[PDB]
Amino acid sequence: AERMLATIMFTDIVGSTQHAAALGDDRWRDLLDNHDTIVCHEIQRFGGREVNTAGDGFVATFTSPSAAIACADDIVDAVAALGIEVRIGIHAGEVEVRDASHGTDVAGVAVHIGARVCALAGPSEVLVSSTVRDIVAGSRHRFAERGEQELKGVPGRWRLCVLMRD
Amino acid sequence: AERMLATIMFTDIVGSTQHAAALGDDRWRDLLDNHDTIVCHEIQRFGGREVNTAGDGFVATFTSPSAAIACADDIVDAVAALGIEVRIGIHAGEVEVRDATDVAGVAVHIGARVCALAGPSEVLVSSTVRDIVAGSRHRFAERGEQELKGVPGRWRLCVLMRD
Ligand SMILES: Nc1ncnc2c1ncn2[C@@H]1O[C@H](COP(=O)(O)CP(=O)(O)OP(=O)(O)O)[C@@H](O)[C@H]1O
Ligand SMILES: [Mn+2]
Repeated sequence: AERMLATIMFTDIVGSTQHAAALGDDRWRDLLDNHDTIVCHEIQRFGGREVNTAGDGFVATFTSPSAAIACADDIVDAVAALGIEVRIGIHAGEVEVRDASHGTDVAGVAVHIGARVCALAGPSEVLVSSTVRDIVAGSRHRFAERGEQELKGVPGRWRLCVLMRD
Repeated sequence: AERMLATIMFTDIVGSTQHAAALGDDRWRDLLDNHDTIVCHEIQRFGGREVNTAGDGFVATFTSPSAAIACADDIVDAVAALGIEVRIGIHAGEVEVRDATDVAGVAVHIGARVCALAGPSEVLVSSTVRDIVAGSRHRFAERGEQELKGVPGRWRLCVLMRD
Protein backbone atom coordinates (compact mmCIF):
# COMPACT_ATOMS: atom_id res chain seq x y z
CA ALA A 1 0.00 0.00 0.00
CA GLU A 2 0.90 3.69 -0.30
CA ARG A 3 -0.33 6.93 1.24
CA MET A 4 -2.38 8.51 -1.55
CA LEU A 5 -4.44 11.68 -1.86
CA ALA A 6 -8.06 10.85 -2.69
CA THR A 7 -11.58 12.13 -2.72
CA ILE A 8 -13.93 9.72 -1.01
CA MET A 9 -17.67 9.53 -1.62
CA PHE A 10 -20.19 7.80 0.75
CA THR A 11 -23.83 6.98 -0.24
CA ASP A 12 -26.75 6.04 1.93
CA ILE A 13 -30.37 5.39 1.28
CA VAL A 14 -32.50 7.61 3.50
CA GLY A 15 -34.91 5.85 5.88
CA SER A 16 -33.72 2.65 4.25
CA THR A 17 -34.79 0.70 7.26
CA GLN A 18 -38.30 2.15 7.44
CA HIS A 19 -38.47 1.71 3.66
CA ALA A 20 -37.86 -1.99 3.71
CA ALA A 21 -40.44 -2.34 6.48
CA ALA A 22 -43.11 -0.37 4.76
CA LEU A 23 -42.56 -2.36 1.52
CA GLY A 24 -41.95 -6.01 2.21
CA ASP A 25 -38.76 -7.94 1.44
CA ASP A 26 -39.69 -8.79 -2.14
CA ARG A 27 -40.16 -5.22 -3.30
CA TRP A 28 -37.38 -3.92 -1.07
CA ARG A 29 -35.04 -6.40 -2.67
CA ASP A 30 -35.98 -5.28 -6.15
CA LEU A 31 -35.71 -1.62 -5.25
CA LEU A 32 -32.21 -2.33 -3.88
CA ASP A 33 -30.95 -4.00 -7.01
CA ASN A 34 -32.15 -1.05 -9.03
CA HIS A 35 -30.43 1.50 -6.83
CA ASP A 36 -27.18 -0.44 -6.80
CA THR A 37 -27.07 -0.92 -10.54
CA ILE A 38 -27.78 2.86 -10.95
CA VAL A 39 -25.34 4.27 -8.37
CA CYS A 40 -22.64 1.81 -9.44
CA HIS A 41 -23.26 3.03 -13.00
CA GLU A 42 -22.88 6.73 -12.19
CA ILE A 43 -19.71 6.11 -10.19
CA GLN A 44 -18.08 4.22 -13.04
CA ARG A 45 -19.29 6.92 -15.45
CA PHE A 46 -17.50 9.71 -13.63
CA GLY A 47 -14.29 7.68 -13.45
CA GLY A 48 -14.85 6.78 -9.80
CA ARG A 49 -13.61 3.60 -8.16
CA GLU A 50 -15.87 1.58 -5.77
CA VAL A 51 -13.89 0.64 -2.62
CA ASN A 52 -15.21 -1.66 0.03
CA THR A 53 -18.96 -1.02 -0.61
CA ALA A 54 -20.84 -1.17 2.71
CA GLY A 55 -24.54 -1.80 3.41
CA ASP A 56 -27.36 0.13 1.69
CA GLY A 57 -24.86 2.54 0.20
CA PHE A 58 -21.52 2.86 -1.53
CA VAL A 59 -18.03 4.16 -0.97
CA ALA A 60 -15.86 5.25 -3.84
CA THR A 61 -12.65 7.09 -4.54
CA PHE A 62 -12.05 9.68 -7.22
CA THR A 63 -8.74 11.12 -8.35
CA SER A 64 -10.63 14.37 -9.06
CA PRO A 65 -12.64 16.20 -6.36
CA SER A 66 -14.73 17.84 -9.09
CA ALA A 67 -15.65 14.56 -10.71
CA ALA A 68 -16.70 13.09 -7.34
CA ILE A 69 -18.94 16.10 -6.83
CA ALA A 70 -20.47 15.86 -10.30
CA CYS A 71 -21.11 12.18 -9.73
CA ALA A 72 -22.80 12.78 -6.39
CA ASP A 73 -25.05 15.46 -7.86
CA ASP A 74 -26.12 13.19 -10.71
CA ILE A 75 -26.71 10.23 -8.33
CA VAL A 76 -29.05 12.22 -6.14
CA ASP A 77 -31.28 12.75 -9.18
CA ALA A 78 -30.99 9.31 -10.72
CA VAL A 79 -32.16 7.54 -7.52
CA ALA A 80 -34.95 10.00 -6.75
CA ALA A 81 -36.38 8.48 -9.91
CA LEU A 82 -36.97 5.24 -7.95
CA GLY A 83 -39.02 6.85 -5.21
CA ILE A 84 -36.16 6.72 -2.72
CA GLU A 85 -33.76 9.49 -1.68
CA VAL A 86 -30.05 9.09 -1.01
CA ARG A 87 -27.79 11.04 1.36
CA ILE A 88 -24.20 11.65 0.23
CA GLY A 89 -21.00 12.56 2.02
CA ILE A 90 -17.70 13.59 0.45
CA HIS A 91 -14.21 14.09 1.82
CA ALA A 92 -10.67 14.28 0.58
CA GLY A 93 -7.44 13.34 2.27
CA GLU A 94 -4.48 10.99 2.04
CA VAL A 95 -5.40 7.35 2.71
CA GLU A 96 -3.73 3.98 3.01
CA VAL A 97 -4.64 2.05 -0.10
CA ARG A 98 -5.14 -1.65 0.59
CA ASP A 99 -5.27 -1.79 -3.21
CA ALA A 100 -5.68 -5.01 -5.14
CA SER A 101 -6.37 -6.19 -8.68
CA HIS A 102 -9.86 -6.58 -7.20
CA GLY A 103 -11.95 -4.82 -4.55
CA THR A 104 -8.99 -2.49 -3.92
CA ASP A 105 -9.69 -1.02 -0.50
CA VAL A 106 -8.75 2.07 1.47
CA ALA A 107 -8.29 3.04 5.13
CA GLY A 108 -7.36 5.91 7.38
CA VAL A 109 -9.11 8.52 9.49
CA ALA A 110 -10.01 10.25 6.18
CA VAL A 111 -12.35 7.32 5.48
CA HIS A 112 -13.99 7.72 8.87
CA ILE A 113 -14.45 11.43 8.29
CA GLY A 114 -16.18 10.83 4.98
CA ALA A 115 -18.56 8.21 6.40
CA ARG A 116 -19.24 10.62 9.22
CA VAL A 117 -20.15 13.47 6.87
CA CYS A 118 -22.51 11.18 4.96
CA ALA A 119 -24.35 10.40 8.21
CA LEU A 120 -24.89 14.11 8.75
CA ALA A 121 -26.22 14.64 5.23
CA GLY A 122 -29.95 15.20 4.77
CA PRO A 123 -32.32 13.59 2.21
CA SER A 124 -31.11 14.12 -1.37
CA GLU A 125 -28.41 16.38 0.01
CA VAL A 126 -24.71 16.24 -0.92
CA LEU A 127 -22.66 17.22 2.16
CA VAL A 128 -18.88 17.86 2.03
CA SER A 129 -16.04 18.81 4.38
CA SER A 130 -14.75 22.39 4.12
CA THR A 131 -11.68 20.50 2.99
CA VAL A 132 -13.52 19.44 -0.19
CA ARG A 133 -14.86 22.92 -0.87
CA ASP A 134 -11.47 24.82 -0.64
CA ILE A 135 -9.79 22.56 -3.08
CA VAL A 136 -12.38 22.78 -5.84
CA ALA A 137 -12.69 26.55 -5.24
CA GLY A 138 -12.31 28.06 -8.69
CA SER A 139 -14.74 25.54 -10.24
CA ARG A 140 -18.44 25.95 -11.13
CA HIS A 141 -19.63 24.23 -7.90
CA ARG A 142 -20.99 26.38 -5.10
CA PHE A 143 -21.73 25.47 -1.47
CA ALA A 144 -23.46 26.85 1.61
CA GLU A 145 -21.65 26.62 4.95
CA ARG A 146 -23.41 24.82 7.81
CA GLY A 147 -20.88 25.60 10.51
CA GLU A 148 -18.84 23.50 12.91
CA GLN A 149 -20.17 19.98 13.40
CA GLU A 150 -17.72 18.48 15.93
CA LEU A 151 -17.10 14.86 14.84
CA LYS A 152 -16.96 11.73 17.02
CA GLY A 153 -13.94 12.66 19.11
CA VAL A 154 -11.92 13.21 15.94
CA PRO A 155 -8.72 15.39 16.41
CA GLY A 156 -9.69 19.09 15.73
CA ARG A 157 -13.04 20.48 14.54
CA TRP A 158 -14.82 20.36 11.18
CA ARG A 159 -17.13 22.62 9.21
CA LEU A 160 -19.49 21.08 6.67
CA CYS A 161 -20.79 22.52 3.44
CA VAL A 162 -23.90 21.71 1.40
CA LEU A 163 -23.54 21.57 -2.38
CA MET A 164 -26.08 23.92 -3.92
CA ARG A 165 -27.40 21.82 -6.82
CA ASP A 166 -29.13 22.90 -10.09
CA ALA B 1 -32.79 -19.02 -5.01
CA GLU B 2 -35.46 -17.25 -2.96
CA ARG B 3 -36.49 -16.44 0.61
CA MET B 4 -34.21 -18.41 2.92
CA LEU B 5 -33.96 -18.83 6.68
CA ALA B 6 -30.59 -17.66 7.94
CA THR B 7 -28.60 -16.61 10.95
CA ILE B 8 -26.81 -13.35 10.34
CA MET B 9 -23.72 -12.18 12.19
CA PHE B 10 -22.55 -8.55 12.28
CA THR B 11 -19.13 -7.61 13.71
CA ASP B 12 -17.58 -4.15 14.30
CA ILE B 13 -14.45 -2.78 15.94
CA VAL B 14 -15.09 -0.69 19.05
CA GLY B 15 -13.76 2.88 18.88
CA SER B 16 -12.01 2.23 15.57
CA THR B 17 -11.55 5.93 15.38
CA GLN B 18 -9.80 6.45 18.61
CA HIS B 19 -7.44 3.64 17.49
CA ALA B 20 -6.55 5.10 14.12
CA ALA B 21 -5.90 8.53 15.69
CA ALA B 22 -3.76 7.03 18.37
CA LEU B 23 -1.89 4.75 15.94
CA GLY B 24 -1.67 6.84 12.84
CA ASP B 25 -2.92 5.60 9.44
CA ASP B 26 0.11 3.37 8.79
CA ARG B 27 -0.28 1.13 11.84
CA TRP B 28 -4.09 1.33 11.78
CA ARG B 29 -3.96 -0.18 8.31
CA ASP B 30 -1.82 -3.17 9.37
CA LEU B 31 -3.87 -3.91 12.38
CA LEU B 32 -7.07 -3.67 10.29
CA ASP B 33 -5.41 -6.25 8.02
CA ASN B 34 -4.63 -8.54 10.92
CA HIS B 35 -8.19 -8.29 12.28
CA ASP B 36 -9.65 -9.09 8.82
CA THR B 37 -7.51 -12.11 8.37
CA ILE B 38 -8.50 -13.33 11.85
CA VAL B 39 -12.26 -12.76 11.75
CA CYS B 40 -12.51 -14.02 8.17
CA HIS B 41 -10.72 -17.15 9.33
CA GLU B 42 -13.02 -17.83 12.28
CA ILE B 43 -16.10 -17.33 10.09
CA GLN B 44 -14.83 -19.79 7.50
CA ARG B 45 -13.87 -22.21 10.40
CA PHE B 46 -17.41 -22.37 11.74
CA GLY B 47 -18.87 -22.93 8.28
CA GLY B 48 -20.08 -19.34 7.99
CA ARG B 49 -20.45 -17.43 4.72
CA GLU B 50 -19.36 -13.83 4.48
CA VAL B 51 -21.69 -11.45 2.75
CA ASN B 52 -18.51 -9.65 3.86
CA THR B 53 -17.97 -5.93 4.83
CA ALA B 54 -19.74 -3.90 7.58
CA GLY B 55 -17.08 -1.29 6.96
CA ASP B 56 -14.79 -1.94 9.89
CA GLY B 57 -16.47 -5.24 10.30
CA PHE B 58 -18.10 -8.20 8.76
CA VAL B 59 -21.46 -9.67 7.95
CA ALA B 60 -21.91 -13.40 7.57
CA THR B 61 -24.64 -15.98 7.28
CA PHE B 62 -24.78 -19.32 9.01
CA THR B 63 -26.98 -22.23 8.30
CA SER B 64 -26.86 -23.07 12.04
CA PRO B 65 -27.66 -20.48 14.78
CA SER B 66 -25.44 -22.46 17.18
CA ALA B 67 -22.44 -22.32 14.87
CA ALA B 68 -22.88 -18.57 14.37
CA ILE B 69 -22.91 -18.15 18.15
CA ALA B 70 -19.84 -20.29 18.63
CA CYS B 71 -18.07 -18.35 15.87
CA ALA B 72 -18.92 -15.04 17.51
CA ASP B 73 -17.54 -15.95 20.95
CA ASP B 74 -14.35 -17.32 19.54
CA ILE B 75 -13.96 -14.11 17.47
CA VAL B 76 -14.37 -11.91 20.53
CA ASP B 77 -11.36 -13.66 22.07
CA ALA B 78 -9.20 -13.94 18.97
CA VAL B 79 -9.33 -10.17 18.29
CA ALA B 80 -8.84 -9.12 21.89
CA ALA B 81 -5.43 -10.64 21.29
CA LEU B 82 -4.62 -7.71 18.98
CA GLY B 83 -5.36 -5.03 21.57
CA ILE B 84 -8.72 -4.16 20.02
CA GLU B 85 -12.21 -5.25 21.01
CA VAL B 86 -15.07 -6.14 18.68
CA ARG B 87 -18.81 -5.78 19.23
CA ILE B 88 -21.02 -8.48 17.66
CA GLY B 89 -24.68 -8.66 16.73
CA ILE B 90 -26.64 -11.76 15.68
CA HIS B 91 -30.09 -12.30 14.26
CA ALA B 92 -32.02 -14.95 12.40
CA GLY B 93 -34.81 -14.64 9.91
CA GLU B 94 -35.75 -15.30 6.30
CA VAL B 95 -33.84 -13.14 3.83
CA GLU B 96 -33.88 -12.29 0.14
CA VAL B 97 -30.82 -13.90 -1.50
CA ARG B 98 -29.22 -12.05 -4.45
CA ASP B 99 -26.54 -10.70 -6.89
CA ALA B 100 -23.57 -8.58 -7.88
CA THR B 101 -22.93 -13.45 -2.51
CA ASP B 102 -25.31 -10.98 -0.88
CA VAL B 103 -28.47 -10.98 1.21
CA ALA B 104 -31.23 -8.45 1.90
CA GLY B 105 -34.40 -7.88 3.89
CA VAL B 106 -35.47 -6.28 7.13
CA ALA B 107 -33.76 -9.19 8.96
CA VAL B 108 -30.40 -7.83 7.77
CA HIS B 109 -31.30 -4.40 9.15
CA ILE B 110 -32.26 -5.93 12.47
CA GLY B 111 -28.93 -7.72 12.76
CA ALA B 112 -26.90 -4.64 11.70
CA ARG B 113 -28.72 -3.09 14.57
CA VAL B 114 -28.39 -5.45 17.36
CA CYS B 115 -24.62 -5.08 16.52
CA ALA B 116 -24.68 -1.31 17.04
CA LEU B 117 -26.25 -1.85 20.44
CA ALA B 118 -23.62 -4.41 21.44
CA GLY B 119 -20.93 -3.33 23.92
CA PRO B 120 -17.16 -3.98 23.70
CA SER B 121 -16.29 -7.68 23.51
CA GLU B 122 -20.00 -8.39 23.86
CA VAL B 123 -22.09 -10.77 21.73
CA LEU B 124 -25.63 -9.37 21.52
CA VAL B 125 -28.56 -11.32 19.97
CA SER B 126 -32.26 -10.94 19.26
CA SER B 127 -34.61 -12.88 21.57
CA THR B 128 -35.21 -14.56 18.23
CA VAL B 129 -31.80 -16.28 18.26
CA ARG B 130 -31.90 -17.17 21.96
CA ASP B 131 -35.24 -18.88 21.33
CA ILE B 132 -34.02 -20.93 18.35
CA VAL B 133 -31.00 -22.41 20.20
CA ALA B 134 -32.85 -22.99 23.48
CA GLY B 135 -31.88 -26.56 24.37
CA SER B 136 -28.20 -25.98 23.57
CA ARG B 137 -25.29 -25.24 25.90
CA HIS B 138 -25.42 -21.45 25.27
CA ARG B 139 -26.94 -19.21 27.92
CA PHE B 140 -28.01 -15.57 27.73
CA ALA B 141 -29.05 -12.69 29.97
CA GLU B 142 -32.06 -10.60 28.91
CA ARG B 143 -31.67 -6.84 28.50
CA GLY B 144 -35.35 -6.05 27.93
CA GLU B 145 -37.36 -4.11 25.33
CA GLN B 146 -35.47 -1.92 22.88
CA GLU B 147 -36.91 0.25 20.29
CA LEU B 148 -34.60 -0.79 17.44
CA LYS B 149 -34.78 2.25 15.19
CA GLY B 150 -36.76 2.18 11.92
CA VAL B 151 -38.07 -1.14 13.05
CA PRO B 152 -41.68 -2.29 13.94
CA GLY B 153 -42.24 -3.73 17.24
CA ARG B 154 -39.99 -3.41 20.17
CA TRP B 155 -37.49 -6.11 20.58
CA ARG B 156 -35.93 -7.78 23.47
CA LEU B 157 -32.29 -8.14 23.39
CA CYS B 158 -30.08 -10.85 25.02
CA VAL B 159 -26.35 -11.01 25.98
CA LEU B 160 -24.44 -14.23 25.48
CA MET B 161 -22.81 -15.24 28.79
CA ARG B 162 -19.19 -16.14 28.11
CA ASP B 163 -16.57 -17.82 30.28
N1 LIG C 1 -25.86 -5.48 3.71
C1 LIG C 1 -25.47 -4.69 4.71
N2 LIG C 1 -24.24 -4.84 5.27
C2 LIG C 1 -23.82 -4.12 6.29
N3 LIG C 1 -24.61 -3.20 6.81
C3 LIG C 1 -25.85 -2.97 6.32
C4 LIG C 1 -26.29 -3.74 5.24
N4 LIG C 1 -27.54 -3.30 4.96
C5 LIG C 1 -27.86 -2.33 5.81
N5 LIG C 1 -26.84 -2.14 6.64
C6 LIG C 1 -26.95 -1.22 7.81
O1 LIG C 1 -27.69 0.00 7.63
C7 LIG C 1 -27.31 0.93 8.70
C8 LIG C 1 -26.62 2.28 8.34
O2 LIG C 1 -27.37 3.41 8.79
P1 LIG C 1 -28.68 3.79 7.95
O3 LIG C 1 -28.87 2.51 7.00
O4 LIG C 1 -28.26 5.19 7.29
C9 LIG C 1 -29.97 3.81 9.23
P2 LIG C 1 -30.25 5.51 9.78
O5 LIG C 1 -28.76 6.10 9.86
O6 LIG C 1 -31.06 5.29 11.16
O7 LIG C 1 -31.04 6.16 8.54
P3 LIG C 1 -32.40 6.98 8.79
O8 LIG C 1 -32.10 8.05 9.96
O9 LIG C 1 -32.92 7.64 7.57
O10 LIG C 1 -33.46 5.94 9.41
C10 LIG C 1 -25.99 0.43 9.29
O11 LIG C 1 -26.41 -0.15 10.52
C11 LIG C 1 -25.63 -0.70 8.35
O12 LIG C 1 -24.54 -1.47 8.83
MN1 LIG D 1 -30.15 4.16 6.02
